[PDB]
Amino acid sequence: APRSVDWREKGYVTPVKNQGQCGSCWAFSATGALEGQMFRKTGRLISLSEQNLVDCSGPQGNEGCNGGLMDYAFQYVQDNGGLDSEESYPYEATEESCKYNPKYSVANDTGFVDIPKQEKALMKAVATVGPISVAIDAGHESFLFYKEGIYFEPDCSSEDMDHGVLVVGYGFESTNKYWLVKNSWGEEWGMGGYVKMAKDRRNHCGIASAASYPTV
Ligand SMILES: *C(=N)c1ncc(F)c(N(CCOc2ccccc2)Cc2ccc3c(c2)OCO3)n1
Repeated sequence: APRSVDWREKGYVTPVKNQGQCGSCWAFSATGALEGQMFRKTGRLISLSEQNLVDCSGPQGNEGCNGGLMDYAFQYVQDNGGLDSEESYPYEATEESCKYNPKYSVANDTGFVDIPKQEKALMKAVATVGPISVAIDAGHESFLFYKEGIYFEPDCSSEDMDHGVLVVGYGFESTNKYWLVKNSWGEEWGMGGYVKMAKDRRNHCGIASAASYPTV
C-alpha cells in the first residue's frame, strides 16, 4: 500500500459533524462511508442524512439514539432503496418518526463488505476503497479529553468497542504510525474533529475488529 493515505485530499470527506447527546455515532460513521463511496461513483460529494438513519432503520436492528451498527445502516439503505440528503432531512439529535422521502434520495447501496479483522487488511481497504467505517474502544477519559498526537491507551480493548467512527487515511509521524480517524464530536474535539489512533500496535482499541464499507 502507499505509505500514507488521506482521502480528505481527494474530495471524499464532508466536514466534521456533531452527533450531540444522541447515541448516533453509528449513523455518522455510516454516512461518512457512504459519502465516500457515492463520491467515488459519481464525483459529487453530498452530505447524507444521519436523521434518516436514526428515524428509519429500526427494522434492520438499529436503536436510534440508543445505538446501532454501521452494517445495519448499510442494510437499511439497500432495503429502503435510498437515503436522503442532510439538506433535505436535517439532523435533530433525537429519534423521531420516519420521514424518508424518495424524491430527495441521493445515495443507495447494494450491500456491504466486512473487512478481515487485522490491521494489514484494514490498510489495504483504506488504500483501495476510500473511507472505512470502524468501531473503537472509546470508553476512556483519555479519549474524551484527547487533544492531539497519536492516541495510545494501555487499557484499550481490541474486543470491546463502543464507538463508530470513520478511518479516512493513515500515515506516520515526522518526528509512530497512525490511522487518521474522523469523529462526530464536532470540530472542537481532538485535531479539528479528528484523532490519530495508534496503528500497527496490536489492533489498538479494536480499530480493525469491526471495519466495513458499503458497496454502491
Ligand atoms: C454511538 N454514539 C453509540 N452510542 C451508543 C451505543 F450503544 C453505540 N453502539 C454502536 C458503536 O459501537 C460499535 C459499532 C459497531 C461495532 C461494534 C460497536 C453500540 C450499540 C448499541 C445499540 C445497538 C447496537 C450497538 O446494535 C444493535 O443496537 N454507539
